[PDB]
Amino acid sequence: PQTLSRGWGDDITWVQTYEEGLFYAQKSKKPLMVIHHLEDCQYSQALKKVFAQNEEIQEMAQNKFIMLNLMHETTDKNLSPDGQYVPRIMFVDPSLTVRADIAGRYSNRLYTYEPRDLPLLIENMKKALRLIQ
Repeated sequence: PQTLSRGWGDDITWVQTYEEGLFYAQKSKKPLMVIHHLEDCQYSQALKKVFAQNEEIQEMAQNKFIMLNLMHETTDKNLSPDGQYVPRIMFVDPSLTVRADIAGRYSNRLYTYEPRDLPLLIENMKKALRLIQ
């Protein structure tokens, strides 16, 4: 039974599409969080299990971000500037500009996170909340 949350947080109100995400991001002046993943990916499964259950992450996701998760690539090459690996978490500023400066610990997989990177993902969500202005 297909859900929109796909394990990333059932109490988040997820948008369905990138264009919807951008529409609400700009109107509500909130960043958009785009989580790219696959269901048959162990690393995607492990990350979403800890993401779903993290209180601080869930409060930000619910109240400070527009939230989207996808298992197929969008039409925007700016959301995959160093490849289409997953899991891949990109932030988009309300100005519609992708925050390519908000990156995880791996230099050749800049937008991936593993479970041990939760403190860094939390800090990067906060970085995304400090809007381009």
